Amino acid sequence: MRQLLLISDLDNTWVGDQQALEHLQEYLGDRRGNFYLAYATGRSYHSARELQKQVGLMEPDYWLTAVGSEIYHPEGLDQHWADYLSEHWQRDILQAIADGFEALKPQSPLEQNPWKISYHLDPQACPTVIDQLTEMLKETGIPVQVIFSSGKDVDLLPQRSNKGNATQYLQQHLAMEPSQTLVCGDSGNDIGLFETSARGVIVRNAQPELLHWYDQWGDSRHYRAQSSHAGAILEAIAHFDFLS
Ligand SMILES: O=P(O)(O)OC[C@H]1O[C@@](CO)(O[C@H]2O[C@H](CO)[C@@H](O)[C@H](O)[C@H]2O)[C@@H](O)[C@@H]1O
Repeated sequence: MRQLLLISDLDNTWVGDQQALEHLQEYLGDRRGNFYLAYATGRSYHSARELQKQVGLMEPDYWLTAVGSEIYHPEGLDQHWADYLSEHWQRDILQAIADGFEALKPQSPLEQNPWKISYHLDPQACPTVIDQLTEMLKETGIPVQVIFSSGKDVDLLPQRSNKGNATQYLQQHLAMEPSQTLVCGDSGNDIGLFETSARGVIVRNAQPELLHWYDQWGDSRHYRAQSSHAGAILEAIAHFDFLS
């Protein structure tokens, strides 16, 4: 029932520029009840609360963590979303396949969960191996989705997960219109947000994969901010004339 559903990425988007994070949160603090806020990050919920303590993030209404593999309500984890993502998912098999790749190194255990298998790509490896990985996984019949960001982070999630779907799920839950939604991002794990029908803002300092994506799929609901980090978010709000 609010006029805006603000969905932002953390690293290099909401966070990265303190002065901006501060004047963004200062502005949004004078009309806190006019929007719902959701952080969409690739970080675990624990690693996310940590960030909030370091940079002083403002308390969001929802936390779309681990690339949307987990959604945290004020009350707590969403078990319907979990069951939704658990359906047809075969973590063991997918991992067996992913591990078979030399160019891939498993990320620390604390970066994994029932619906998120992550690795790091060798700096000297050939990025096309990701496309080989994607295809090899796809052909298993298991609804899997490969996410590549920052040229090194590789995430294997269910087709039904990822920041964009997590966002769509939330939209329906809150009964919010795409026209009333704004997504903010900078990397490849943000692509799913822009695949959404919501309004979007790509921070100036965006990563190459996102900018590359934009060139090919960017539409009219996609705004390329002139500013970087939090500044992009304030700019996009003025652009789409949100919070009128
Ligand atoms: O998703 P962001 O909020 O934009 O954070 C990106 C940043 O997070 C780090 C820090 O741990 O890694 C997280 O995100 C990647 C990509 O989704 C995952 O593969 C990784 O497991 C997760 O911890 C960092 O690598 C990213 O730049």
